[PDB]
Amino acid sequence: AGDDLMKYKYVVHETAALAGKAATFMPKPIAGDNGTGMHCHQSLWKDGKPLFYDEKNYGGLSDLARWYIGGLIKHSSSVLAFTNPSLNSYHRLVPGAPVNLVYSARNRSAAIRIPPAAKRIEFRAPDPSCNPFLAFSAQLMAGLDGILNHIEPPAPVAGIKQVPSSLAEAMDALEEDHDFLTAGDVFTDDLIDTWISIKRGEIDQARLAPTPLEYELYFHI
Amino acid sequence: LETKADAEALINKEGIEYVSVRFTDLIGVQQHFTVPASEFLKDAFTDGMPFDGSSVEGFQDMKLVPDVSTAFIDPFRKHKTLDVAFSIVDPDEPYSRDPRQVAGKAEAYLKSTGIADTASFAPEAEFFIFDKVRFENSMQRSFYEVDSIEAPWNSGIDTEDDGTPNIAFKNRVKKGYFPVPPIDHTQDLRDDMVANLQKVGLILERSHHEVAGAGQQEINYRFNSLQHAGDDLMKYKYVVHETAALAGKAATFMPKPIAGDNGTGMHCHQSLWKDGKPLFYDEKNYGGLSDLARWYIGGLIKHSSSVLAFTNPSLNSYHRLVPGAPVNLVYSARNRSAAIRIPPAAKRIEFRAPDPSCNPFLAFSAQLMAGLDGILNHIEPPAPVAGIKQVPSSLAEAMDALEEDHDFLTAGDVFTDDLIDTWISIKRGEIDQARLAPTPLEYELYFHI
Amino acid sequence: LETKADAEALINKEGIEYVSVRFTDLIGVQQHFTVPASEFLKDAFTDGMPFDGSSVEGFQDMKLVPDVSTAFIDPFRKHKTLDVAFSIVDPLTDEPYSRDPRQVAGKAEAYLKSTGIADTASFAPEAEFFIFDKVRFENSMQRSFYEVDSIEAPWNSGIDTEDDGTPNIAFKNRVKKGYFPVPPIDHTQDLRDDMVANLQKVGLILERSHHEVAGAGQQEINYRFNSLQHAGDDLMKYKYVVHETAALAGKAATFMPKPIAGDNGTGMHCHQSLWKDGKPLFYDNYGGLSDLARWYIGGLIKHSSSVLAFTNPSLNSYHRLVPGFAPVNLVYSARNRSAAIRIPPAAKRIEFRAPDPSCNPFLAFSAQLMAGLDGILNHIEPPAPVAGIKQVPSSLAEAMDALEEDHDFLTAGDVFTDDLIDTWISIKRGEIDQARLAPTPLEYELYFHI
Amino acid sequence: LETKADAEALINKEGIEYVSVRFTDLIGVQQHFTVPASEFLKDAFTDGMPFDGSSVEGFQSDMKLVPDVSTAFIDPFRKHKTLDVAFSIVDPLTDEPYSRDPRQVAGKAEAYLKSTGIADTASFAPEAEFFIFDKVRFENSMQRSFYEVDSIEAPWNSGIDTEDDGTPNIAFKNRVKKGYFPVPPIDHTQDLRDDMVANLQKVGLILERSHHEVAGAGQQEINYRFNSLQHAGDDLMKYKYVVHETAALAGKAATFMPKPIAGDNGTGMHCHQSLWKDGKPLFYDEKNYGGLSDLARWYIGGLIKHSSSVLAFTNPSLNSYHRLVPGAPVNLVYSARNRSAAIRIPPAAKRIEFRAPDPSCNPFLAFSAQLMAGLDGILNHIEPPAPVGIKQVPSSLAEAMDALEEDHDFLTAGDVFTDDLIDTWISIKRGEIDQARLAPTPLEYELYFHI
Ligand SMILES: [Mg+2]
Ligand SMILES: [Mg+2]
Ligand SMILES: [Mg+2]
Repeated sequence: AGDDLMKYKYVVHETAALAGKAATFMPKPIAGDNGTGMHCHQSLWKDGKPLFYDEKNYGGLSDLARWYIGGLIKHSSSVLAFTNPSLNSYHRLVPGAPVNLVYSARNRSAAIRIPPAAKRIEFRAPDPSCNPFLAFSAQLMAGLDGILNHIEPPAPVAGIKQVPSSLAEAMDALEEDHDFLTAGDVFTDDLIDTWISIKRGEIDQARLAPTPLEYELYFHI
Repeated sequence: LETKADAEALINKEGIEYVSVRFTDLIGVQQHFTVPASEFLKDAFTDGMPFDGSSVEGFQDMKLVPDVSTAFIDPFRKHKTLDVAFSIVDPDEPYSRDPRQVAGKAEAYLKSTGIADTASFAPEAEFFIFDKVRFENSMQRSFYEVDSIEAPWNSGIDTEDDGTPNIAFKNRVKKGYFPVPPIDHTQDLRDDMVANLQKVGLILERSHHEVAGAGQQEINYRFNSLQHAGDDLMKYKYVVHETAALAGKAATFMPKPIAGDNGTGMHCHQSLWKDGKPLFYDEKNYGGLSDLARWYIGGLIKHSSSVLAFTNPSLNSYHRLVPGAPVNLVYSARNRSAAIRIPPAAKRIEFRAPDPSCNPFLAFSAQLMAGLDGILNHIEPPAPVAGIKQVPSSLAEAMDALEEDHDFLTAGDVFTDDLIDTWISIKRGEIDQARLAPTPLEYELYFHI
Repeated sequence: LETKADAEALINKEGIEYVSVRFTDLIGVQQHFTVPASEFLKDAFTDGMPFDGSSVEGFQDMKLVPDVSTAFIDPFRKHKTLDVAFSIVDPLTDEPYSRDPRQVAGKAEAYLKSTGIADTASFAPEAEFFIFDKVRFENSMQRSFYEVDSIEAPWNSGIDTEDDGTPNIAFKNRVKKGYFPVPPIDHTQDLRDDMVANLQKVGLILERSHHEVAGAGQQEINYRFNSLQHAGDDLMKYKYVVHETAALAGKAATFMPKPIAGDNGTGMHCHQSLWKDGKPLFYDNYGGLSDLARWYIGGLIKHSSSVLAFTNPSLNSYHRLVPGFAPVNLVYSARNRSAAIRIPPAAKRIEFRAPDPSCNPFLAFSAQLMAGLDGILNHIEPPAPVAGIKQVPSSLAEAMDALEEDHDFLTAGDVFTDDLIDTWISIKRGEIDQARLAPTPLEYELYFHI
Repeated sequence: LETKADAEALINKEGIEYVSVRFTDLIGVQQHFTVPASEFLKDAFTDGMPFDGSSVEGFQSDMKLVPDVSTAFIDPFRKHKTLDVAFSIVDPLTDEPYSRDPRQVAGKAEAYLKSTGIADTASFAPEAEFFIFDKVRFENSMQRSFYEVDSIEAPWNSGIDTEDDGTPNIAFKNRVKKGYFPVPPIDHTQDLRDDMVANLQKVGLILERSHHEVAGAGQQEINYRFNSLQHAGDDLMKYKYVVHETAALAGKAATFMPKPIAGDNGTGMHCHQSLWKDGKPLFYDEKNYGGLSDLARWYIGGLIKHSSSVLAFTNPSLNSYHRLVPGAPVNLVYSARNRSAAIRIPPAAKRIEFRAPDPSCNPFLAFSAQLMAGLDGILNHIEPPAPVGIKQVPSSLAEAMDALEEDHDFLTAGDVFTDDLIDTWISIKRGEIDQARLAPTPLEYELYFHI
């Protein structure tokens, strides 16, 4: 699926370029209009058979599926370090766009929506400015830790867990909560430390850069 | 000037036609309306001047009370005009969100504690002189562009704005401090500002070109008591802006207009006085500082994050306050990275953190209240010179600390809860605007991905 | 000035070469013709000045009678000129012309004294206005547009160079934040002071001048109050000074209630108070108001839609009179900023915030007085101070519908003639018909792709 | 087409690569998303096509689309071979008709007509005029507000020196109100009009007439054969799509605005109307005024009585009341000769021509409202006024919405027009009036700037 998206990105970019145009997967190129999100539909299969479906539940979700959500919510800010790894990512995730870490079937403000072999979990939080291999893996490892620890997610709906307010906050969360990633040596301390280092480098660049907004706000003062 | 009759005498003598009833809003921008000179003399000293503050940013009827001591003749107006500063009161009681009133009540709380009677502040407000400034934030595009004839990026230009060929002698990066003309192109304009500042009452000391080659300047004048020091800086800003504006240029107090060169800081010199005697002096300590001076530092260090919420209140402030600028909260004498610096009566404390994009009344008061809190509670500062306390990393973090620590400001009702709650609410809104706006840097980093 | 001898004395003391015989039309525009100074002294006081009122909008040979006290030296005219306001009368009878708005204001003052309620109706308008650097508009078959511009405008923060070719030095205004920072943020300070000086020169006693909320060059100048008719004369002189000072400065000044969208419009708050034998009558009670002042408000609320037909007579007026955050609630208060009538002893007055300065001051001030008087005489209690709050009209036609239905409080004492009311409605309905024909740029945005 | 096998056979033969899943929103603009043809033959007939109408104007979780294959046609504009198919909106669980689906309302209107027994079919024939411009631009900002149209036929270009292509002016341009209907070269858009006519024939329309209309700035009209109410709505949506695309791919712009320009003729959409039962006409009766039966006469009375509420759907734009001006079917009366009448009467050809509507409306909602009003008159024997104190059209959109708000029981009959739809429609149109309430006009600058 990571190979497909990279192939998907390559075609979109090239087809636009050869047409004399430019295609981008920026989560928020312009202000005042809708951003660009990459909803992720995920599910677990075994012996060619689905696992998330169960007639005895809210959205028709097996305990294996509900725990997957619970792990996704508990490790939310850590997962978003890979699903929303850009400074620009947090101009789309503005509470003005999913920002409430809670799951529901009807509500749209939920980061996790639930639409037998079609029963799946939809993570609306991510955006396509991410590495698909890293983004899809982090979501899987988050769910598995929820299943292995029977993590019960909050009740399907003023005290909802929120997405980080910045790229800096997400990296602090990833730095203090990544044991669920290092399980089975899937993610290594080498990669994690490198990922944080690179992203904190991009934060430092933003720390040095004056913005046109600040000119509008503070120049006359 | 001091009396109603003193003002009336000056009006007849200089033929003053109008009076600019001006004051400072919460943000730090001077607001005014103009009335005939006879109308000023008739009402301002009696029932004062009424105004609707419904549109003034950071307030929401109110009454304006004159302070003739701050009066000066406007050197920019076509018609002869007298500029007078007013304090806001209830139509009587001192207004909660008037910054100048905070400075006044701060001077009173100082005396009430018996610690001192006078707190002398001396700002070092730097600034930039640009030949052109333009910016925009729309859906399709967002930009800012400055320009200067001194700028190093213009070294290879063919023709200047006036049609005359390039005759070079433009500044280099971080090398504008401080060669003589023709390298310095803004010496004569700086002198115009210096002259106008002397004309409007200020006692000046020094003026020069600053580090940044893109036309950064600095003018220094003599210190004064807290409230008057705030008045002097507002007068300093108004004259600097106007003089450049009438010269076809733009002057700004942005802490960081351009990237890759020095930002703009406003070093604040601090000193407490009593009975006409210095209180920071003691030849038996580290930096010749008294125990009181040492405790003043400690209180400023402990509440630093809450203090910098007023001294560095803009989003742009944290593009100057970057490690690699005084970002370390510790005091010394020789060190040049320390936030607090120590250079009998001349013995004073230099806080190098603040920038001139702040409200001077609030900025100077916040520093005093922090110091006095350190004096009253004997707060010992860390030793002079890896656990060195840093400045806040963002504007949001600064507002977080102000919310959790503001009791030292509300002492003696100097800072009101209504003001601090308003100040936070305003700044959070600016942060929310940044949360919405995409940046050119993000295009450079993320577009191709 | 009071008489012919006083006029001749001034003509000599100032060397006046010509006399501008001016008068206000029914709409609210000042009309005039210029005569030599000697010709003015020779005929104006004896047989008056005749003119052909066939081509004056809303009128159709009548006689003009001077009010020397309205005279003032023109500070704009190349040749030394004295401007004098005149009154229109029937030559063979000297009877006041039915459609003369200045006469309506004069007949309102006379009716006021007949009631015994008061002898003086003071009015003080807070007329705001915009100063633009460029104004252009057209209404053809192929196109229909308007385009305003200002050096202070927020939409020019990103331009490279200005009108004079000089680089952008910023300090331009932001939306709804032009009230009222000091220069250089205020680029129209020296021009406003030029206006203030001219207003003082022509005889107005000024109080205040400042930049307004709208960043695109909106200002406001306040001056001392006056009796109804004279306050109408002063406001006409006010608008002329503002128009000419801006024009000769190479700019355009407008009293349009809403020239631009997204930012604040232009209003004209009217401060009202009744006086008798030199004593204030509104002072007493809640808000420091008297029974006479409260009944004045009640009559102002009851005939509101009819009064607004004169105080807000533009199609442009109802783009400011919008519930979109504006005085649209017919209720009086002292603290509420939503009340169309506000209450801020000799200063205890009524502030009507609804009107805009695109109206006829003579007709506007009269309509407010006649409404108040009707409330006083009939003991009309206003709604309680502060869901069922009375609203301003949602259209110009609705205002004309109300005026066509409720106008008897105006015809009392023959202040407003039926001839004037019908003619006023006819002109306004004619303007409504013009809008009924015209497509708008908004409609292209909404309906073209369909 | 008729069945699933028909479409599948066509896709193979014509090599159809994609399928445009289309529907009409509440306002009247066709919405769509494109899927592979194979994907369309796998899910549409069984599970249907799911979508989220949260972003669609006037719809608000996910809803369900069910195809009406008889509406299918091959797109003559797409680079890739595409089959355009219209869909109906139902609940993804109950398969029940979505209330805010205009096409479904038209389908529910044909069902109520049968339940009465008066007829089994209502036939509608629109006379939709339109404008063709070479350039159209508009903007509504704080600093300025404008619109500008241009045409090579335009009378305001008679004195122009150089055309858009660089060639000199060779005249033969129209004069004001005199484009009906000179032969070329005076008619500059004959070949483009014929291209539109050809494409309309290609997509399955049975065309009757094509010509240049009154307004000299590129006004045209293309007539096609009548049809049943719902399918007549389908044909018009396809009609407007072909017109829009043919002009667009010709470097031009086509609009159905009732009054794009002032000073010249407006654009209208006359709606011919007739009721049929068992193949027999019902509006014909030899021994009456306009050959009208009691059914036809009562139908008119229903139209007249609920005229203002009907015009809330037939003339639902602010721009509509710049055409509906007493300068135009304003008088709600019917005549067999008088053109000033809002209703005109021109044996199986006897029909009712409503001249009020304009093509800026939703055809599904427009045709349905006229029938329900007409059906209301029949069920109550509502007699219209004497053929020739005359009822006028609303003077504004607000008056129409005010009238629809008080008089709409005839629409709610048989669950055709739900209360949710009517409330939403009113709420949407009052939002547009609010926009007009906020926007200054160029006319006001002419009238009030100098004051
Ligand atoms: Mg320096
Ligand atoms: Mg005002
Ligand atoms: Mg036609």
